[PDB]
Amino acid sequence: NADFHFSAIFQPTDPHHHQTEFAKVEGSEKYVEEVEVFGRQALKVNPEALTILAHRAFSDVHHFFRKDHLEGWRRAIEDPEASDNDRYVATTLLKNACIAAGRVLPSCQDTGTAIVLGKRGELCWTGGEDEKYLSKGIWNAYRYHNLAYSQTAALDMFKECNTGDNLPAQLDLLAVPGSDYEFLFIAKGGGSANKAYLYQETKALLNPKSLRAFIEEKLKTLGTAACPPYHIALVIGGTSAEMTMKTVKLASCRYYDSLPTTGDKYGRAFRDPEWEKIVMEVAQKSGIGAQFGGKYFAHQARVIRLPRHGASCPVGLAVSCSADRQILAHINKSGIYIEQLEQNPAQYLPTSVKVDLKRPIDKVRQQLSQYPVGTRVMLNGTLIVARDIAHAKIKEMMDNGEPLPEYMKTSPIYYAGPAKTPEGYASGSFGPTTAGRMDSYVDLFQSHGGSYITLAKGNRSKQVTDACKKHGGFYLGSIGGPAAILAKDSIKQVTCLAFPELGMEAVWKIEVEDFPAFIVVDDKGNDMYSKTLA
Amino acid sequence: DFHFSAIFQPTDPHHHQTEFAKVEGSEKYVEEVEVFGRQALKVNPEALTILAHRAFSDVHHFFRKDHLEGWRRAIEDPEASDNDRYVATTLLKNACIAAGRVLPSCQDTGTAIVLGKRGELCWTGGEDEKYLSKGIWNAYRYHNLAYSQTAALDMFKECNTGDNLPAQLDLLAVPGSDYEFLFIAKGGGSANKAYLYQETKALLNPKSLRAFIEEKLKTLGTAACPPYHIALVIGGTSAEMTMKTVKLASCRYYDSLPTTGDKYGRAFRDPEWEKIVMEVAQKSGIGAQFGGKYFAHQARVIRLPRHGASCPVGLAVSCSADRQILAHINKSGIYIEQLEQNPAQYLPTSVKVDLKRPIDKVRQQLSQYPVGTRVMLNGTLIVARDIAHAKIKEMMDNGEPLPEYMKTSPIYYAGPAKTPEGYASGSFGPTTAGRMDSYVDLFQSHGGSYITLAKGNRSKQVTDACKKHGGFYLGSIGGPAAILAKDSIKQVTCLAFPELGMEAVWKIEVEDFPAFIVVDDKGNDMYSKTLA
Ligand SMILES: O=C(O)/C=C/C(=O)O
Ligand code: SF4
Ligand code: SF4
Repeated sequence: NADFHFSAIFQPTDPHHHQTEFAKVEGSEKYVEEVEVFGRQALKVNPEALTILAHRAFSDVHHFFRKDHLEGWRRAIEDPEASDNDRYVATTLLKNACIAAGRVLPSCQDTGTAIVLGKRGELCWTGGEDEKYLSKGIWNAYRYHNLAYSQTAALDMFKECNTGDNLPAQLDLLAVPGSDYEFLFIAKGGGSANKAYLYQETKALLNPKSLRAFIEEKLKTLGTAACPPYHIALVIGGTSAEMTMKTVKLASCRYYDSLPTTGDKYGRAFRDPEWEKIVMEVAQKSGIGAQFGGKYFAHQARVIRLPRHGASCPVGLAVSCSADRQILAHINKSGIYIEQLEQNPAQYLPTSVKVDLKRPIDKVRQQLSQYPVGTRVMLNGTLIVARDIAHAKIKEMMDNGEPLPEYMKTSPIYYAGPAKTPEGYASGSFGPTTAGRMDSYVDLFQSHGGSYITLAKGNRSKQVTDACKKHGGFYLGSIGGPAAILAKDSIKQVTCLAFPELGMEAVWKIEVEDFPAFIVVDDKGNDMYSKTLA
Repeated sequence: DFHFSAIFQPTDPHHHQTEFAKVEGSEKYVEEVEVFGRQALKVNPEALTILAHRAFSDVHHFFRKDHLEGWRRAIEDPEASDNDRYVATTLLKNACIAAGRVLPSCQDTGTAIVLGKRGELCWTGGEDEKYLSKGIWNAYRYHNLAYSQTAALDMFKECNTGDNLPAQLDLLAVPGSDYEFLFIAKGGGSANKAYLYQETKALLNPKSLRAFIEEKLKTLGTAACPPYHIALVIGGTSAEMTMKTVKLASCRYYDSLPTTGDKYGRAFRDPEWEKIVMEVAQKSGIGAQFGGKYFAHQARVIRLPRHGASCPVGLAVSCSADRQILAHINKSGIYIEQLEQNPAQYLPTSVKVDLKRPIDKVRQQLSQYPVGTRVMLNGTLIVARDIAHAKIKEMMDNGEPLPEYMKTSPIYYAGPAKTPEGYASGSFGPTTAGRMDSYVDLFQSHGGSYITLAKGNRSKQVTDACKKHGGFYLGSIGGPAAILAKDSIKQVTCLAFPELGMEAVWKIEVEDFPAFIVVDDKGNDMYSKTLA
């Protein structure tokens, strides 16, 4: 008991998040009861309060965003240095927030995995069944709202099925001092969750030349498949891999913003605003921008430097996609407090080649070949919808003798999946999905008469541009993210066509009007991303 | 239509299959009480200090049964190569020196990792992290361990903490009144072999997955001191949830999980693919660091639920310094997992090289032998690792010449633990060679680093520099840090950068140092058959 000083790794100057605006659930003070046991102050919390909080959290988060997420779209619209595509995407996204704020449609069709970061106090007593009540609140949120069941169960190593409730949830409940119960609810979409990268580097990385080249290199690997502008988060170091990958996501959700900006002899975590700006240079000098070239590739950056083993240096990269969905909350003696989000997003709000898709496919391919890559396109016609699990069955068909089905050859293939349908609505949120995940099917399906035109979001591999030039194909790129405004304004009629047992991932025929898209990969060999990402 | 199903449903959550020993006189730190009809437990927070102290002390000297049962199996198996028996015997012998409680099992005493599960009605005062850190502080300060943590004064300026703090303190909230623990001393090498891959649906088929495992296992190489406890996790709710699950699988925390999934997407062990990984490991021929069958002790494959668009896969290993201890505090006191106190019950050609000659006279002798030749070094070694190279390259990048100590003796990539009383040195095992690969061609172009001594395979950029500059890379046995200090290392002297802890520059006098020629001056590599 001498030269010992304890210093926690994370020492935030606002641990209880006072800078965040909270709203109180009306009549929630009845779910708590202050008691005194062995001289210490405790809080008997009704476990039903965990169900109600998760319900309101995972409901109101799919319709609203924080200020700094909307302040990044408006900045992308008003900044002169933003490309004409930067303003177009940011306006289309900011408009999608207004349609989503109407509480009828979710902000994105990928309602995301239910993630809960709970911190139960030493003297906060709920009965122990915290997970069951929290899961019931998530179960209530996705069953009684126009959300989507996104979780895939594993019956064995390969046989899979959907759960039908967007469960199970990531329930990481921590033990903390005190008697209060603090939360951070996250609905992390699949695309952003897939752009969480772990690199195991060495001491040779720790110098301003190498680290900058590392950032230049790794930021391009994120690409546009996670619907930029991103909230880029970067963590250098850590006590373990999982501690690094957990810290980078909390940085993306902006949980560690109140951390100090200087380290010490005790190895405390700290934000580095110097290199937060250096990260903003790489993002803005990349020219990748808002999905289609420009300056605003990232809303903002968060860089956290952690302690590390003398032999270890794990670094973590992750982003928060355009569907920035996180909510802070806490339960105390005063009741249930939940973070307020911007209810009115319109206050942040201040040439196209009409393509007919009702013509023969080869007559539509001829029209698209008349224009170079980067051409703004407005689709009007029929689209076939199919994604990963639908593709997995058609290749399984062709691997046994069955031919490529006819519906793949008639209309452009729209890599997407619909959310649940509201009452009196033509469809729920029906935004595009990551294109690069179905890259392995392009050359095969094109060799059998179909998939000549594909419609999705995100850059694709070189194997697709090669397959498109050979078979005379195209890859159309929709605006990734605006799933709500595409459902209300653009999508007019939806009809399940094949594999109805697959839920949202079935084969759908949809009639579409005024669908924004860009020609990024043509039948000649050009790619709109080869300048920014290759 | 709501049914709650937790992701992890272990059939032995409290780890009854693990044998626990009670700290004598620990029942005074607990008191069973009854509050609002439910049973609670007042735990003195000083009990957290004693448990963490005892845990991080006895874990550097003893191992579990299945870790020692894997070395004995590697010695007795007929299909094991003569090198498989040699490494497993040298490691198993190293445990006997370490079981003496004077020397740690490995020079890398590892990062202090604690997975605590405090019950809803387990009361400690809230200072669990402080008291757990004090117990870790006592363990590494009052024992012959090593301070492995590096603080960050800014983005690049660094310094050591001098106490092996901070610790990874992951305290979870669980029902009940008990406080259950898992103490881990994760070494650097095994912690650097934690890999996160973002894969797709196209991976989920027996053809792709088997070849995927074949592909990624080669990346582990021998740089993490095999035989490994290979762990593989397919799926997860997030990257961090996957990387957490794979490490617990490496520490064998999820062994009591079911073996079948259900419509609720519960986690489960896949014994079918646990063997498939063991086939690839045994059919790889990489073996115990130098070719053979026993590349891995055992495998653990866990299949998690996943997003319909996500498929995170996790790869991690537990190195030869497999250090984990389970514990729990209840009304009866402090119970801590028993490790094998007597490891000897699991226990059933060299080119003598003089290193006292001029360096070029020692390089000439090594060129007479092919790769894979067993060598016994006898002479002087210069010790330098990651931070020393970063400072010496900084010297040569500003005008200062390559220092004299780099050019005189073979470069020993290692770092010593603290020295016991009346001892020549503490544990002084080798370190991962691949981390100093970026300095070979530079240092060899300026007259030094012609002979390097470490463990683990290196990149092709080093084999080119060795053939070009006429150099060698000697491969020590990775892991036996205690038996190398007692038997092989006879005299140690700090040479430069004494503020760097283990990563300082050391001059050591060495006798009978086992090593293997893996990279010669011709372009050959003994791992090109197994790892390329
Ligand atoms: O595992 C390593 O390579 C590091 C060993 C050390 O701390 O010297
Ligand atoms: S906005 Fe894009 S990245 Fe985010 S969840 Fe929706 S589709 Fe995925
Ligand atoms: S046994 Fe090898 S990998 Fe494990 S800590 Fe020691 S040196 Fe590192």
